Amino acid sequence: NDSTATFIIDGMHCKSCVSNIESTLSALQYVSSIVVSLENRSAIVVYNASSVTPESLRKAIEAVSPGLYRVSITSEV
Ligand SMILES: [Cu+]
Repeated sequence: NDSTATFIIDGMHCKSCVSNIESTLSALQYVSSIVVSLENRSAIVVYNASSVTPESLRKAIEAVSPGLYRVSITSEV
């Protein structure tokens, strides 16, 4: 059973950006589903996390618009 995280990407006005980001999220060597939301500001992913930093996947956002996208994470570490 997997760790489902949400990253809330307040990036641009469209937030279309999320799926551009999902392409990175859904390519990592530890993930079983990609589940983003663009009209909103959401990127959701099924993957391996807890005793390893979930903030890993945040770098997908940070690499397309560093210092810009207000991405907020559901985590506990
Ligand atoms: Cu956008």
